Amino acid sequence: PQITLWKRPLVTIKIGGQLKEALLDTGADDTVIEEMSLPGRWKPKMIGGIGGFIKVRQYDQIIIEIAGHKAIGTVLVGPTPVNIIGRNLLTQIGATLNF
Amino acid sequence: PQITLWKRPLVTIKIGGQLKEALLDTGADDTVIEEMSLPGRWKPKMIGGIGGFIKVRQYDQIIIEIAGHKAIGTVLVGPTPVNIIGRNLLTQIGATLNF
Ligand SMILES: COC(=O)N[C@@H]1CO[C@@H]2C[C@H](OC(=O)N[C@@H](Cc3ccccc3)[C@H](O)CN(CC(C)C)S(=O)(=O)c3ccc(OC)cc3)C[C@H]12
Ligand SMILES: [Cl-]
Ligand SMILES: [Cl-]
Ligand SMILES: [Cl-]
Ligand SMILES: [Cl-]
Ligand code: NA
Ligand code: NA
Repeated sequence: PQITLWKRPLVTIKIGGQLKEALLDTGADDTVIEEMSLPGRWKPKMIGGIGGFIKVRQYDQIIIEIAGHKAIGTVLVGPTPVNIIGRNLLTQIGATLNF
Repeated sequence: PQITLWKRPLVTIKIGGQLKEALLDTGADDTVIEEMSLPGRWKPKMIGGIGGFIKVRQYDQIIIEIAGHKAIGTVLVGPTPVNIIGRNLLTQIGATLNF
């Protein structure tokens, strides 16, 4: 698809058997999802942005479906205000910025 | 151009005659720049990012060039960790997300 940016670029994702709404975020290096459980091992990480840092759990090799397109990669889980699909997964679905 | 997302989508901007680096950020509603002086009056605004909310200075109708494209619109000034071009100016330069 071609998504214009008059409004927030929200899409439906499937992660851990759950449907969620998430923001396609070119300014995010990583993918950060609100608290949920995911299977497998994880390790703690700190990520920072406007407002400062939050502690998250880093899960590797997690499959997501993003607007119908499957990807795999690292997902960070923690107290993010918004679910964010960052570049680590946007690349996998072939997303580009065009102007 | 067509910008892929394997690296951060950093571009050169020009504001107040000065070149700066900024991130093209589809997850940002608003454009937020590090401390600098801009002309005119400002208005207060709070913005909420991943670590919580910060105070910024809102300057309206600021001339800004983004990757060679001319925009005139609102710029927020405050303690952001990187200069971010948000949707208010991405729309002015004609940017879309495509996959
Ligand atoms: C509901 O809250 C809002 O809608 N806030 C507003 C949305 O737009 C206004 C400007 C600010 O936007 C953001 O902070 N946007 C966030 C992504 C974002 C968006 C929204 C909330 C938190 C984080 C960014 O797109 C991604 N961020 C990085 C940039 C600040 C460099 S981030 O979320 O902090 C971030 C940081 C690290 C990371 O992986 C390492 C992944 C993401 C905040 C306000
Ligand atoms: Cl919106
Ligand atoms: Cl990854
Ligand atoms: Cl590619
Ligand atoms: Cl504007
Ligand atoms: Na894993
Ligand atoms: Na002004």
